[PDB]
Amino acid sequence: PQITLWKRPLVTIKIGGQLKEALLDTGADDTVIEEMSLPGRWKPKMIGGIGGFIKVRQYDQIIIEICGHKAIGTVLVGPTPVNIIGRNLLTQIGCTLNF
Amino acid sequence: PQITLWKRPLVTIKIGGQLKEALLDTGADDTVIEEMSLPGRWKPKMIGGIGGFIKVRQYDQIIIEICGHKAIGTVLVGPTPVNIIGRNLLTQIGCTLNF
Ligand SMILES: NC(=O)c1ccc(S(=O)(=O)N(CCCc2ccccc2)[C@H]2CNC[C@@H]2NCc2ccc(C(F)(F)F)cc2)cc1
Ligand SMILES: [Cl-]
Ligand SMILES: [Cl-]
Ligand SMILES: [Cl-]
Repeated sequence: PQITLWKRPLVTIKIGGQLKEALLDTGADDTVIEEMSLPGRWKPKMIGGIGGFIKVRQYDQIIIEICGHKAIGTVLVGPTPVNIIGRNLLTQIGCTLNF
Repeated sequence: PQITLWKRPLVTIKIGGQLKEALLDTGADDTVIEEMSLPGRWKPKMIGGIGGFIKVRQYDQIIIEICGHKAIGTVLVGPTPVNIIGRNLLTQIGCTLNF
């Protein structure tokens, strides 16, 4: 698909058996999801930007379905205002910026 | 161009006759630039980031070139981790997400 940017590029994802709405975010290095349970070990991480930093839990080797495309990678879980699909998973679905 | 996301999508912009580096950020509603001098009056704006909300200065109808493409629009000035080209100007230059 081709997604314009007149509004936020929100999509439905499936993660940990749950459906969520998430933002395709080329400015994010990492994928960041609101509080939920995920399998496996985790370690703490701090991520930041405008407004400062938040503490998140880093889970590795997590599968996410995004628009029919399955991708695996690291997912950070914490008090993010919006669910964010970052570059680490955008690459895996072959997402590019074009102009 | 077509820009992949294996690295941060950093490009050169020109604003106020000066070249700067900026991030093409589909997760940003707005364009936010580090402290600099812009012409005209400004208005107050509050934007929310990953870590919380902050105040910035809003300048309208500012001339800016992004990767060689001319745009004219709203530029916010404030304490941003990096210069951010958000959706307001990504749309002007015809930027889409594709996968
Ligand atoms: N309204 C707006 O225009 C707006 C909204 C939010 C932000 S933001 O939170 O600062 N901001 C830009 C931060 C980009 C950046 C930060 C630090 C170093 C390099 C690059 C937002 C907007 N889109 C991307 C970024 N998304 C939040 C975010 C921050 C960090 C990470 C992690 F570190 F994990 F990767 C993931 C997600 C900036 C502008
Ligand atoms: Cl990853
Ligand atoms: Cl003010
Ligand atoms: Cl604008």
